[PDB]
Formats: sequence, C-alpha cells, structure tokens
Amino acid sequence: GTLRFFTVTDEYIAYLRKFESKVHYQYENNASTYVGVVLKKNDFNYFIPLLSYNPEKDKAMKKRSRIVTRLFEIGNINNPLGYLLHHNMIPVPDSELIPLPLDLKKPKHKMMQKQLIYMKSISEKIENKSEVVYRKAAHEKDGYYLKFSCDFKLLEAKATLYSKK
Repeated sequence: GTLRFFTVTDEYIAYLRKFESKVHYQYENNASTYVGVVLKKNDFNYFIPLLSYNPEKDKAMKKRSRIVTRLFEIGNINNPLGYLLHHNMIPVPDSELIPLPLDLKKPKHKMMQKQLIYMKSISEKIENKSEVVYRKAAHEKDGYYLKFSCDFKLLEAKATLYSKK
C-alpha cells in the first residue's frame, strides 16, 4: 500500500471536532492536507495532517520529536519541507476521503511532490511512529502522548457511527 495526499470532507471533520477539539480545523480554503494510510489499525485507515515549513515554531516542533516527524528534501537532506503531526492523526471512513490533485505548475504543489517522495522513502518510520503514538496514547495511557494526542478510540467509535448513518 502507498502513501498519498488527501483532504477530508468539511462535514466529517466538523463531526469529529464535536468530540475531539485536537482534530485540525478546516473549511473550504482554510483546508488541511492529510497523508495516508500511515496506520491500518485495523478496519480503520489513519491519516496524518501535514504542516508546511519561524524560529518559534521550528523549535517547538523539534522538542516534540516523539509526536512530530520532520520532512526533508531528498538530494538536499538539510532543507526542511514540513511536519507530520502523528498526535493529530485521525481515522477516516472511505467515503470522506478526497484524493488531492496537484498542479505541478504551482511551486506550492511542486514542494508537496518533494514532501511525498521523502515520506515514501521513510514510510517504515512513518508507519512505526504512528503505531508508537497510537499505543502510548490509547493502550499505555502514557502521560506525554495522552495529553498531546487525539482520543484515538473515541474517534474510531464515532467514525463507525458516521458511516453507519
């Protein structure tokens, strides 16, 4: 299975945000880019929101290396491209997943392409870190992970409810 870019329906996101405020806010062009599947655990497909790459932020993200993956450019490995926020990953039913088309003429999308090639090269780390975050927050109930992450199990209960509607 392959990593790709997606968006989620504004309706499904607004529904998850009823129960989990940690779920990334989005609407129309205040939209979130997600990457997946990072974790198939097991009927549920998990998608991580991606943030594009000042000294404030970059420093805060470095301190949260247990929960955030830093994206780099392949063939220019010291150039940071963005961040994967594992702690804010969500289960998304098949119906609410929207593939994201990229127009490579746009430099914005040209950089997204670069982020995906990097993510594909580190897919084992992405998959494993999502698993660590999932287990530490939902099964182990580890202090640091629980407080930063989405209530994964509650989201799973509400994801099946949405799709049985």
